[PDB]
Amino acid sequence: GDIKSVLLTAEQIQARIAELGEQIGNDYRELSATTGQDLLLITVLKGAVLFVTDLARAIPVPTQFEFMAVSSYGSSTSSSGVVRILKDLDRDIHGRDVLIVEDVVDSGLTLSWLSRNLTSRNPRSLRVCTLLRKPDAVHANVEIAYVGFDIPNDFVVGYGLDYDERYRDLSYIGTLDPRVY
Amino acid sequence: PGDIKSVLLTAEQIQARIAELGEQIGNDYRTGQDLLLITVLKGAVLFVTDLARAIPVPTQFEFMAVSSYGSSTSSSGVVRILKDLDRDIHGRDVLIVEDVVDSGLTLSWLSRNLTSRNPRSLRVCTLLRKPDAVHANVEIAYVGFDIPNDFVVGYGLDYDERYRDLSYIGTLDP
Amino acid sequence: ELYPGDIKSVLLTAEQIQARIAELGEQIGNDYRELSATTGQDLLLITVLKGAVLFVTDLARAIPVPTQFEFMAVSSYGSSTSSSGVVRILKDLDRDIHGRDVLIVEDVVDSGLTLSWLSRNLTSRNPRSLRVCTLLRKPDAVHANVEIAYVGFDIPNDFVVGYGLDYDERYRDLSYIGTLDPRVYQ
Amino acid sequence: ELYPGDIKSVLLTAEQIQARIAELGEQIGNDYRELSATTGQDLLLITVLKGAVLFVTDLARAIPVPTQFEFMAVSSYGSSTSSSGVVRILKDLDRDIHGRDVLIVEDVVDSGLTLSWLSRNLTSRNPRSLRVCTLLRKPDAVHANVEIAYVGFDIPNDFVVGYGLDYDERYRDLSYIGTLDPRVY
Ligand SMILES: Nc1nc2c(ncn2[C@@H]2CNC[C@@H]2OCP(=O)(O)O)c(=O)[nH]1
Ligand SMILES: Nc1nc2c(ncn2[C@@H]2CNC[C@@H]2OCP(=O)(O)O)c(=O)[nH]1
Ligand SMILES: Nc1nc2c(ncn2[C@@H]2CNC[C@@H]2OCP(=O)(O)O)c(=O)[nH]1
Ligand SMILES: Nc1nc2c(ncn2[C@@H]2CNC[C@@H]2OCP(=O)(O)O)c(=O)[nH]1
Ligand SMILES: [Mg+2]
Ligand SMILES: [Mg+2]
Ligand SMILES: [Mg+2]
Ligand SMILES: [Mg+2]
Ligand SMILES: [Mg+2]
Ligand SMILES: [Mg+2]
Ligand SMILES: [Mg+2]
Ligand SMILES: [Mg+2]
Repeated sequence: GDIKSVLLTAEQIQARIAELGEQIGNDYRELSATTGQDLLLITVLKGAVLFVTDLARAIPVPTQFEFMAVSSYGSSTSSSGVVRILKDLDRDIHGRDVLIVEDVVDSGLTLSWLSRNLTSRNPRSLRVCTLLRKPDAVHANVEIAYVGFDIPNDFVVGYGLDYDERYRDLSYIGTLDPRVY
Repeated sequence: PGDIKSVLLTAEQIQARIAELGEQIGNDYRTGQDLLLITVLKGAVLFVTDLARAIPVPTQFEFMAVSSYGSSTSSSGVVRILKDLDRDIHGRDVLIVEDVVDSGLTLSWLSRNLTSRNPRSLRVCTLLRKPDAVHANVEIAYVGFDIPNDFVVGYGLDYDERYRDLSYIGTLDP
Repeated sequence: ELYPGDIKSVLLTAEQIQARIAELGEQIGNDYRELSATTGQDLLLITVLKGAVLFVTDLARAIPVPTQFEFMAVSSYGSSTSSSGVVRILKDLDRDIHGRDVLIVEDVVDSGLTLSWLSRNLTSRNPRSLRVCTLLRKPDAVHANVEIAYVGFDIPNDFVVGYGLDYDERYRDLSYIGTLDPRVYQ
Repeated sequence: ELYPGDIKSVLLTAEQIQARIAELGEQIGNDYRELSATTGQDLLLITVLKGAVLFVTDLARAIPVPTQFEFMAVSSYGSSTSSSGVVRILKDLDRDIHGRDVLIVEDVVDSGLTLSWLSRNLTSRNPRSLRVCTLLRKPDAVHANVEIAYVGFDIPNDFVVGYGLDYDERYRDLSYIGTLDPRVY
């Protein structure tokens, strides 16, 4: 069982993803025309891989994929969000129109740090699209242009999100019964 | 946009088989811990996301990034690992999820590589199978669709990192 | 001896290199002879693989204060690396450099483009201090805008190999630095 | 001097280490002499970061035949690393070793599990040859099943630091190899 409640059903998620796709799509409409390049989705492994595969199919504009793998350092990652790069971008993003695809944004320390990092590669444009936004996503030195859902503070799992590498494969997002934590 | 010459399999055709072998895979794996899907970036991310939701038993994700050496990865297997597995797979029930198997040289090497980590079991599930999965020799337990010898794109598959985001698989016009 | 015919002329002898490194060791040592007390942490040598491995191993032994190693591996992106300096990271630092006194150890600074990007990358991790120590500096480093506190040798614009420096992964194991005969170029 | 009151005793001095490497180099050089002729490629030194970095820089300078460098970076998975030797690859070889004459350069061989795992891994890339040279060998390496062609010193089982070898990332920069005062652990 260990699912205490269903926060967001599969139907609700896929409905808003098609919604975000249209919005993102017309904002970057005319890209493949003016620049000749596609909208580039950058995703940090691995909580947002389910989201990015669905989102890209919802975007009515040519879309490329790019993945990063990162790892925490320890006692200061929780303070500055500086994170270890295990897998960098395969391609350069110079003069590219880049959209960071996130699963959740809470502290936003890491996202803030990633933004500054990707900025140093000098892209043509850069903003963030998150599926879920927690109450305290108001701090984080980073503006989010696209938000899927504004969710409560309690820990959620499903649809890419995990607890000890579990529950990622669920089509819905929900909360765990505290007996598992 | 006038570059796709042929559509091989529509989005509906794809989702059906995935739900099919997904139920098939789920029953075969119905150790005490979850089934582990391993994918090599980037071509099979759309397949592994859809597949995992189709497999009716608990399923975990793990990704590898690899790179070519050139005159030998052409010659045979052995690729450069850019990103290794996050966790050790000893005693795990592992399913290699690939997009397409052609020469199968890279697949042959990874299988031999992943075997050395002592998994409890190791099988392969590919969405597409080209002319010649006969030439190589890793037992592919699951095949979505066996396709002819022409270059395909779509549904995660690319040509110079394009056309990955398309919901269907098709053929390119030169 | 090792590579008959490919080395046109010797630029820096093994003894020349070692003497300068012993000098660099004392100078750096005096500049950081304070860290054990005040900060409590060791001088951290960050080196990008792999032209400067021979240099950093000799240098670390020539520095009379406690010294730690960190290695990075990077890769070129293409014409973008040669324009902005941005490189693909293949191997990052094992540990965060927050509040650490950091000394970048380089083999050669020419255009200095990748060094510039790297230093900006490392600074964003808020080290306590950050400086650069190169073995060789070439004339085009004048237009690089990276400040180098420690320079082993200023040399001409000719292409050199030896002491960690390569051409197609060769000549790194030479105890001395020299120039290549054009028979090797083409 | 460098670490005032941390080193209990000196096991191997700098001069002793350099003297031993010099013979190792010439020995390896004699065995790989007909390389620049027969195959026409250089002896390839492969080192896992980062305990053996000082050793390979000196060794490559002590070997009288052309040698190239290759570096790997690995991480521990956990208890499986300590049982099977299998490690996470953080940094792989830059070039393929197909048809290469490869010498794995190690700092210390104790259990030899990761070394054994590495050997089998590199063997699968079809090298022309593959051997192991380590600076130090401990008594428990006899239980290891990997063959070691070249050994600098056989030492006791005591934990040593210096010359690349560490304790919590310190003492790598020592030119000598010594034993730690338990007032450090
Ligand atoms: N699966 C799951 N993970 C969560 C949740 N909230 C925080 N996290 C994670 C905590 N560390 C990273 C990640 O949040 C991203 P960040 O804004 O940088 O703090 C959650 O509800 N579900
Ligand atoms: N997008 C797309 N790529 C293809 C196709 N056939 C081969 N490929 C690729 C060529 N290099 C690797 C990959 O498959 C060969 P393998 O090593 O056996 O896995 C194809 O129909 N479409
Ligand atoms: N072996 C050897 N390599 C060299 C030489 N000059 C430049 N290089 C290298 C060219 N790519 C990196 C390195 O230049 C450093 P930088 O231009 O500042 O980024 C040289 O004389 N010998
Ligand atoms: N600094 C230092 N490290 C040591 C020592 N003995 C073992 N080690 C290490 C323990 N983990 C890796 C290495 O052992 C090599 P192996 O057991 O063959 O795989 C030692 O005397 N000093
Ligand atoms: Mg995320
Ligand atoms: Mg997680
Ligand atoms: Mg594939
Ligand atoms: Mg492809
Ligand atoms: Mg350099
Ligand atoms: Mg070089
Ligand atoms: Mg070792
Ligand atoms: Mg250590």
